[PDB]
Amino acid sequence: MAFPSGKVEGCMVQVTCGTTTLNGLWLDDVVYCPRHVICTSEDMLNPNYEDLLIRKSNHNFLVQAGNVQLRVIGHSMQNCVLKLKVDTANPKTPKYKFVRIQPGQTFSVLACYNGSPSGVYQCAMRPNFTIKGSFLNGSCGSVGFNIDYDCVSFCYMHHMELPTGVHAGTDLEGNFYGPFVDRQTAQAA
Ligand SMILES: *C(=N)[C@H](C[C@@H]1CCNC1=O)NC(=O)[C@@H]1[C@@H]2[C@H](CN1C(=O)[C@@H](NC(=O)C(F)(F)F)C(C)(C)C)C2(C)C
Repeated sequence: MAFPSGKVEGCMVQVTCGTTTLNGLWLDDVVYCPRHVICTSEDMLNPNYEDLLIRKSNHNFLVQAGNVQLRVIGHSMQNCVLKLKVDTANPKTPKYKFVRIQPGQTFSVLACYNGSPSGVYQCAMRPNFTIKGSFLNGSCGSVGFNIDYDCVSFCYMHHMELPTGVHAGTDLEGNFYGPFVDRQTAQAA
């Protein structure tokens, strides 16, 4: 069974940088999203993330909660996630924590597109650190979570699809599960 998704739906936003749009997670006054949002299509082949981060300013990021634009007032990189500091705290922020899960453990995924929740399903982390998800274009930044009474444990942010059709991603501190890298290059499970 998947967990009810209401607590997470209220945290989902759309993040756009240039022509690249994906999803972000808005907790308190920070938006978390995959750092490859800052890449053009070309950049994704061999990204120098340090240098791409330099050339972006706060106003190059468009963050929208539904129809409301949120002002980005700071940005930083933590491993493979970007943290955007916004001028508005999310009033729907649940009690939450960030946890890193192990193979064999299950969690719920809230698949989102353009910041809009689309569906909920249960996944299990496989021994090679991949998951058999259902993700299309624009699904990056969708999150995985468990619920402990009233507390949402976020454990997964979505980044990529592998050639065999399984999926890989990070925890919410930006560290990949498994030996994967956020580069459009020869990678296999
Ligand atoms: C995020 N919105 C998408 C989610 C993908 C699209 C198809 N299904 C998914 O889960 N992520 C990406 O587009 C990432 C992103 C560049 C390319 N990429 C990939 O997932 C590609 N895969 C790989 O390069 C591979 F095989 F190495 F894993 C793609 C061929 C587009 C499926 C970056 C930065 C990795």
